[PDB]
Amino acid sequence: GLEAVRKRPGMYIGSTSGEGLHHLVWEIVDNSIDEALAGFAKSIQVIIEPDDSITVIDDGRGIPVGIQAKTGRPAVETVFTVLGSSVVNALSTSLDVRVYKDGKVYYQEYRRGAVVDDLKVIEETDRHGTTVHFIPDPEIFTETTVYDFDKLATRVRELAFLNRGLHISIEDRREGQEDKKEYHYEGLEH
Ligand SMILES: CNc1cc(F)cc2c1[nH]c1nc(Oc3cnc(C)nc3)nc(N3C[C@@H]4[C@H](N)C[C@]4(C)C3)c12
Repeated sequence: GLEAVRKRPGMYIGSTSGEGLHHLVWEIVDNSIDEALAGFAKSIQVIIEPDDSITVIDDGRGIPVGIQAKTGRPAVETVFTVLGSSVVNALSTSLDVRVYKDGKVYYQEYRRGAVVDDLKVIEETDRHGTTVHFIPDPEIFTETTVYDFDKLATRVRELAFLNRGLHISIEDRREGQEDKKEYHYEGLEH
């Protein structure tokens, strides 16, 4: 399972250098992209947190939270624990997911890929979507755990263009360099 990912990360993310570090972002963002293609997500936020962790927020339907017959576990748990999203989980010190669905916020967290506790309703909400936050593991990313805002922004812009109509932003919250760029290419309303 994911134990193999932690021992051979090069086979799953291509490189454990800075390139692999950034690849984790795209693996998560690609899920939000898929939910935009499904027609439900309209906006995606990518945030570099002050500690070089990453938050990705979409306003889609939210990852399914029901128990799957095949696994006996909530669908959202399987997304992160069974071998892109599960690879990011495995290579992070911690990953937390919040699903905003049916007036509830469903929460689960993992540590170096391992489940902390069963999925739990933690809050009520009026919004919908999925928020994933992860802290890349320096035991894996031994060269660098520092994100490149311009590198992320460049690809986010490309992604906005390829997914015309999508709102996507990138934000840096790190000390002395706070920045944000927002992208949106218009559809037929142009
Ligand atoms: C930061 N965002 C983020 C991050 C993330 F890691 C996953 C999702 C994610 N956002 C997501 N939104 C949905 O939306 C749905 C809702 N309902 C259904 C039936 N399918 C997709 N599904 C999601 N998933 C992930 C798996 C495939 N892309 C389809 C899934 C089996 C379910 C995500």
